[PDB]
Amino acid sequence: QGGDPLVPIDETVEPTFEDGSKEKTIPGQGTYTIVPDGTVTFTPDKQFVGKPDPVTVKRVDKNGTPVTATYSPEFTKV
Repeated sequence: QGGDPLVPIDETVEPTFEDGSKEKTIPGQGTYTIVPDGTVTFTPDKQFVGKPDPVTVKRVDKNGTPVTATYSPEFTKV
């Protein structure tokens, strides 16, 4: 999940967020950034006590496993 070291993410497949988004910056929540090079930065913040914006990050690796991050109002003081 997130970014498997033993399973390099495939740079020719679709790395996106579930909504089809490319970056989601919410103040305090972090930034998830994908660039067309096929590389994505999953940068979450589990120190953000508040209300994160509901977004699911989804990129598939070489095998095709979607490494995801699911942010929702539950994932605050966790």
